Amino acid sequence: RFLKVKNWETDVVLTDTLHLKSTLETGCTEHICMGSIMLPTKDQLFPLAKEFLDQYYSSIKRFGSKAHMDRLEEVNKEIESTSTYQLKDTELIYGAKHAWRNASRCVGRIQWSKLQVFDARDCTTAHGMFNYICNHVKYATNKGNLRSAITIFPQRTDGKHDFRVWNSQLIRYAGYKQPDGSTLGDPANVQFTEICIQQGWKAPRGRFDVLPLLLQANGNDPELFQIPPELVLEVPIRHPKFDWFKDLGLKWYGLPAVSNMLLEIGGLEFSACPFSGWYMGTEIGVRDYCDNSRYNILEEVAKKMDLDMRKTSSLWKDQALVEINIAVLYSFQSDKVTIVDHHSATESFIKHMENEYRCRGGCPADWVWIVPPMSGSITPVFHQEMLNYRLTPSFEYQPDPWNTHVW
Amino acid sequence: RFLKVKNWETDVVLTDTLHLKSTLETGCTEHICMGSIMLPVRTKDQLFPLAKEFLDQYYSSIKRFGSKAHMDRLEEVNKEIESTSTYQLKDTELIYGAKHAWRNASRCVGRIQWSKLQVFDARDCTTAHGMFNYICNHVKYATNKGNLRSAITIFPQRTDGKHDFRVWNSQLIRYAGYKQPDGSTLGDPANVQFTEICIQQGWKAPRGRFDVLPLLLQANGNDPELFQIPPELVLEVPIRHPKFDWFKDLGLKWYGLPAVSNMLLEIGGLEFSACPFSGWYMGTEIGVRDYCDNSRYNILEEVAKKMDLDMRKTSSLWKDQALVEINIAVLYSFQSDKVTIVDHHSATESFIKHMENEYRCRGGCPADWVWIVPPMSGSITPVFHQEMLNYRLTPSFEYQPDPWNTHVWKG
Ligand code: HEM
Ligand code: HEM
Ligand SMILES: CNCc1cc(C#N)cc(OCc2ccc3ccc(N)nc3c2)c1
Ligand SMILES: CNCc1cc(C#N)cc(OCc2ccc3ccc(N)nc3c2)c1
Ligand SMILES: C[C@H](O)[C@H](O)[C@H]1CNc2nc(N)[nH]c(=O)c2N1
Ligand SMILES: C[C@H](O)[C@H](O)[C@H]1CNc2nc(N)[nH]c(=O)c2N1
Ligand SMILES: [Zn+2]
Repeated sequence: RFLKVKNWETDVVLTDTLHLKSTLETGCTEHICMGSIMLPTKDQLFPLAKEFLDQYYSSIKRFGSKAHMDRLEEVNKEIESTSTYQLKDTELIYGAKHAWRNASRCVGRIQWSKLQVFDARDCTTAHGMFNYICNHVKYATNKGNLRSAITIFPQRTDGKHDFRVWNSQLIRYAGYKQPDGSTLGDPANVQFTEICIQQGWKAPRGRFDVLPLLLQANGNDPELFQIPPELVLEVPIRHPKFDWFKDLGLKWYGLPAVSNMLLEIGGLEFSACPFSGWYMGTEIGVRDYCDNSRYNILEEVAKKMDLDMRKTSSLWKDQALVEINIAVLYSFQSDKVTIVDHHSATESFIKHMENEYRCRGGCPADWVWIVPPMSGSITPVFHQEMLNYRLTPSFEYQPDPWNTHVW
Repeated sequence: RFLKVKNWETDVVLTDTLHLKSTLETGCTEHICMGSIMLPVRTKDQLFPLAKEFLDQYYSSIKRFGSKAHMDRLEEVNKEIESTSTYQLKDTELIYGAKHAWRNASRCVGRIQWSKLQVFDARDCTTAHGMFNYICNHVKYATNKGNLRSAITIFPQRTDGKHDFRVWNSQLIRYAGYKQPDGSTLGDPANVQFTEICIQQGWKAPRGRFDVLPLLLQANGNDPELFQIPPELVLEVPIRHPKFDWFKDLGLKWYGLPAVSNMLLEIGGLEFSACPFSGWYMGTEIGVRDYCDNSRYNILEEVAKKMDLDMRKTSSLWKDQALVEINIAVLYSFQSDKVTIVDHHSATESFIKHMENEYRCRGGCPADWVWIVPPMSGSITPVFHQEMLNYRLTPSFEYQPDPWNTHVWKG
């Protein structure tokens, strides 16, 4: 029950003990592996608090200390009285960094300890949320020299007073359904582009309209806000070889800022915790541009390359996919916006794995998500066995607000 | 219990009921997923229920469940077991068995073809020379002058585990690999260890970059013997590129017949330790893995160089670019020579259709996403977006230890 993992490219074997700390459940059994599935009170709360504080106080080398026991007592009393508890700033920052550290699907985790945590637990209104969010966006963007950040809004109370960012990311392009049949802009956000409009948003109906923020405070009706255009760093996409590439009329935003997840720390639930780092190239060029249910521009590109698009056997899609991804990187690098290629990021992750096994006893990792969506086996992670398990603190999926919101 | 899988590109949902028939274990638990881990003498005690489960399946398939033919067969197997401590499959059962082991192979993307398998019954074989003969005929039939035909040859089942039949090669056709004293490797690095064994057994190695390895064959638990496959039976394809004319000068070729020979076939508790099987290649097996894995021929750099690519920074995607051209070349050469091959877009698309058809008619299709998704261009193939359930059904193909690690030497 002390498990080993092998890298088949290098024969390096690591031994995992960290998994024995794990608490939550995978969805798998002895009889069935669900590794490729996308999604899996007072008495409940105190053991959850205890586990977290034990982790926290061990990490600062004061396990079994006055301070530790005192803090344990104080939280215990606050729970019994208030039916919840409040985290100290130091605990909050610790919890946030470890939620990222524990994200088994994140390839970018080597950077986990350098996260800028913004405490937004004093926020009361959507206008406040907006202000906190603009500050996040401007700080994280940093004129192209990106910095990882998370902004944490007040924690859940009774599920009727939830703070929520309705957007899936702070910055995303609209998608509008055309009468001619297809789809203009980003098909992923068609339902959301609608709700914004269904709420008052005047859509320029372009291919790349930055969506408004739809912010929800204390459980009230969400409100639209337009992010100041000068806070939205965008990169026009050109190819370092194909001069016709620019005419495609493509651009993307610099800041990937996921806003729909739930942060769990010591039993406490933060339903609104937008976080951001910087892009791996393939996220945009492979998935965003080339997924069928997204921008799906592959055909257009191959056409302009004049490739034999007659038989799949010519691998025109593969050839085009590469060039597109070359362009994304080139463009971002040219405009001095932080981006990482999949080779660099996966090599970084192997090292990070090494570090975590060495200093922590393991590193939970979801191979299905860690291996990039192109050129899989020529990246070192493909040949790396990984053990997937759920540690806490964590980022969790949560239901879409518009299915839950008691209007 | 019913389980649902979702294709996130088409929103198509399928319902699995077949996972209930699952017997073996996955390696996973409620607290840990081992989905990316590469690897996961029987007694009369535990043998009859395994026979029975298989015979129940077999007789259901032919719609004679509960028939007198069914009941008598069960009886016959039972007496034979408790009398002889094992049993013999009928030809019909053996053929069904082999096909279903392939059908159940969760890591195999080519399973649309499962019902079209040529089963060669080699259970009357007694010596390595006889093995060589059966294997020669397999290769000849399977190759069919480039028009490949799926086939499997099944040698006698295990008895006491002391008289095992084994093919010591990992595949029937594979290239030698030679560790040089300077640390560099000549030929296929994957085959270095096996190559050394062959040489030690008396193989006279030509020491080239593409030497077809001899067959090393063990019958009835005796020491293995060397055999050279007749070269006119080994179909090979020179690799060239449809636009790059220097590509031929790399000196590359590959063999046309992928024929895996080191797995164990399990049918109704019986273990067939020698059961070589073959289909035809998906292009990326050769082009991505065989040529471009760092631990294999590893030709990305030389190809990148001849392409004059920006090789100073990985963000130029010179590795990605070279990889695609090599795979174009592999596919081109095979089609040009009329040797059966399938590209990864075609194969994955076929798999989705197969999988849907299997859910509908069988109640499921066990699949290992980690292996099903191609090693290049993952998300632009439809399997990437397909949720899959992995579980182990029998009959099945299983890993087994390398024979040089377990073999008791006679001399
Ligand atoms: C700093 C550079 C970062 C890089 C290069 C990076 C990279 C990635 C990539 C490529 C994915 C797969 C995304 C997809 O396919 O949709 C991912 C997933 C994820 N990332 Fe990171 N990331 C970074 C920073 C962060 C930060 C700061 C956090 C949180 C504070 C984070 C948390 C996560 C989580 C929770 C997932 C999985 C979400 C899910 O389960 O769907 N990442 N990351
Ligand atoms: C006819 C054309 C076939 C194609 C195109 C095909 C395709 C593939 C591919 C690409 C793999 C992954 C191999 C790797 O990456 O190492 C695989 C795995 C596998 N195939 Fe098929 N296959 C075919 C026929 C067959 C046949 C005839 C059998 C047996 C009768 C079979 C049984 C298996 C098994 C057991 C695995 C898993 C190997 C493992 O677990 O290590 N396949 N297949
Ligand atoms: C449509 N994809 C599924 C998905 C769902 C959810 C949710 N809920 C979050 C997701 O987040 C992906 C993610 C998260 C954090 C990131 C940080 C940096 C970065 N470059 N990409 C990053 C990507 C993805
Ligand atoms: C070292 N690579 C991992 C591996 C291990 C073993 C074993 N034991 C078998 C393997 O078989 C892969 C396989 C099996 C059957 C195939 C049939 C056709 C085909 N084109 N490829 C096919 C590939 C692979
Ligand atoms: C560690 C990992 O499971 C291992 O490298 C696997 C990944 N997926 C694979 N998929 C296929 N088809 N063939 C392989 O050899 C592998 N290797
Ligand atoms: C079906 C499968 O679970 C789904 O397509 C997953 C596969 N792997 C992925 N990997 C990453 N990094 N991101 C994804 O969205 C997905 N999608
Ligand atoms: Zn699992």
